[PDB]
Amino acid sequence: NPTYFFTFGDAYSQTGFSASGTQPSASNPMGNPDLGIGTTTNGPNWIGYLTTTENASLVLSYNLAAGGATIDNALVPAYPGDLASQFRLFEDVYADKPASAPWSAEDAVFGVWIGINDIGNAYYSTDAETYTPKLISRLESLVEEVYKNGGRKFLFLNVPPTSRSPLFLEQGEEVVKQHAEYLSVYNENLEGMVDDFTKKKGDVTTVLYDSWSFMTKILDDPTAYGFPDATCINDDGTSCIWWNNYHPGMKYHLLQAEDMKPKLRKLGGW
Repeated sequence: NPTYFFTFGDAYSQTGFSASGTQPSASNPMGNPDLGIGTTTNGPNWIGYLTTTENASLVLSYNLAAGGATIDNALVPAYPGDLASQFRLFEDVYADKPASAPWSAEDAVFGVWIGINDIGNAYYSTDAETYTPKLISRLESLVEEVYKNGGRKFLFLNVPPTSRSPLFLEQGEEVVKQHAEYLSVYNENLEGMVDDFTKKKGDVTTVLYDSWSFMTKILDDPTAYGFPDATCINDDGTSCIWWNNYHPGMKYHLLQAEDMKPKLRKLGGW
């Protein structure tokens, strides 16, 4: 009946879900905390909207994303809850298909949105062309853990244009440009990995969602989407693209979830 939606990522995805908090159910698909709590948006984020607003059938959200996460602290380090640690939490609690989340290959979707903080911390100190393959390869080996558990449906979001967040705009247009060039190489290598994984496994269902082009379209013509400009900040999450200087608000996240829905039909919950 349900789609079990396990997500992994950083503060663009965090909701504050605890593996010991109330677990997801049909009456409470997010589990914990309440829908709209725990995000960097002032309200629901893209996962809350995909689970409760844009869903075509019952989706249960197990959201392991943690703020500030990089892929693996052995590569670009930041916070303890890196992506590797999120996969370890999955291994510890959900990989064995417990009664609270008795998932199978046909009804589990694994969504990963990572790379914002790897790029944000490493864009001027590392070489994109040789370093981002190392980041992407570690992402692939983490995915491989879930593949060996039996997972077969995967959603990857590429990195949005955080180069044009207020946090980077204030550092100067040349810094925006340097970050954006690094980010573009990361996203190219992400696409190559997802394509190669899909073809080599042969039994997976995958979606690569181009969040970069979507958010860029909004930033390039903000008033067409109800925003006064591409640079203002408002903690209401709706008057501006940006909720704070580095994270977009709930209105942006809703627009993204609505854009995602038709692309996610093949994954079973949309």
